[PDB]
Amino acid sequence: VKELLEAGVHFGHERKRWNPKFARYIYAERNGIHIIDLQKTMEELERTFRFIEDLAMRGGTILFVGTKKQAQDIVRMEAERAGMPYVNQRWLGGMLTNFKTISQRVHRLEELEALFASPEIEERPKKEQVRLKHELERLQKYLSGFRLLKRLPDAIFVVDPTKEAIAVREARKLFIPVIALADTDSDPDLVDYIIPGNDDAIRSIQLILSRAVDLIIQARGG
RNA sequence: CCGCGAGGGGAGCCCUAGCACAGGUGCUGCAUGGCCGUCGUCAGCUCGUGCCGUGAGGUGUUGGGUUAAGUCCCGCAACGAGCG
Repeated sequence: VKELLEAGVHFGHERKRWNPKFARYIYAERNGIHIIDLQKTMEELERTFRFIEDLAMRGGTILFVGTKKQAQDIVRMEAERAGMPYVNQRWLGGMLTNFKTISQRVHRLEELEALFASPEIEERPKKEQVRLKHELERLQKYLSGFRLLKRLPDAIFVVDPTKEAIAVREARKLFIPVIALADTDSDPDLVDYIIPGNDDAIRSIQLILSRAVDLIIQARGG
């Protein structure tokens, strides 16, 4: 799919906290706010979506990550709706530089899941019980999505890049493509495929991902 | 053990003379083992990988909350692990 001129959504976001480099991406100031040139955003999209389509049909993986409070619930949704891995709760230092060391935690989840189904439950101390029950809890928070990662992702779809600059930093050093729903406050110089756009607005993130995930699907053929 | 005997060599055991050596609570705990006192039953000491730093190093083990406790919670470039 391709989507309209639904301007009733990401006209602009940040005050004057911007990033000079972002200049190319803005229309003007109105009431002390930078307003993003959409005619342009469209030119970006037409590229960014071109990319993902390539990925989808090529059968790759894209990790969705956005730790912002607003996008929180929407990240979960969209990745879920897609055949994708996501990072909802919090981003852990190294889900890429230190993947192998992290993947070991996954296994922990894998291995605890088991015991909370086997006979060897209550049969053994109760102090440990809770001491384990807790471990699951926490794991099934952070790694809830991270679980689907068999190996390193072919791309990272980031929501607020300047907030996740870590996750970007990582990707940037492993040569993994970076997509982002960036705005005024970001430094485009590091997003492989940007999408100039308001983001704190649930209506923004909600649209950008929808059409993005929709695209992903129609690309695979379902 | 030997040819019947007489007696002859031999094992163990004994003394004598010489020898190898036995013995020494004789020095050195700054030459040592072991075992113990002690800070201290105090809550701490550290490692792998990741990341920071030219480096020595750092982060993690920190902060805010909590505990008898590095006991647990929230948070955080870290995620774990070991001795405790």
